[PDB]
Amino acid sequence: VEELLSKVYHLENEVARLKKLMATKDDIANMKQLEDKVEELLSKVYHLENEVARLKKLVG
Amino acid sequence: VEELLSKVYHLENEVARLKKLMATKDDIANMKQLEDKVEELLSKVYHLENEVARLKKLVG
Amino acid sequence: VEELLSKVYHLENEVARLKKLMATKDDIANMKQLEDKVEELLSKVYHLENEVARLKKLV
Repeated sequence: VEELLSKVYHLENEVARLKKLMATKDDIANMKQLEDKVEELLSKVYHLENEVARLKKLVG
Repeated sequence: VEELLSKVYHLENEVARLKKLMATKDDIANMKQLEDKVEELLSKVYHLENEVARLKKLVG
Repeated sequence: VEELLSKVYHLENEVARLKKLMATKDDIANMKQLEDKVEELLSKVYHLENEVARLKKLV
């Protein structure tokens, strides 16, 4: 019982500490939209590069 | 005591597991930094697309 | 013994709540990939801005 009382006090402290620093699902709720925007940027930059390359040849 | 011993044992395993699997507030800070970079990029790319369109018209 | 079982009961409830609300390392596993792509995008957009400025001047 002396052991079990100390262990519970340890767990209490451990739970409050990890609760303080744990990321929640709410915190990362935006992740899919962030990924989408990176994907959008990859495409738009690719197409911009192609257009700029064509323009660089036309201007000469 | 027989219950406590069993319950505390499982609780310790669960808490250890949570600590290992969890993402943290530091990861959230990093996500927010990335969001800020992406937002800047979206703005820059929009402006670039507008300039390129103007140049395409004027070169033609 | 009874008060310990009470505190353990509350703790089990707290842990179950945390387990359901937890975001995990596997969940954000794509974060480093996005970070790498974004660093490359920053570089590419820098170069695009430079080339567009040069073309604007020329035109």
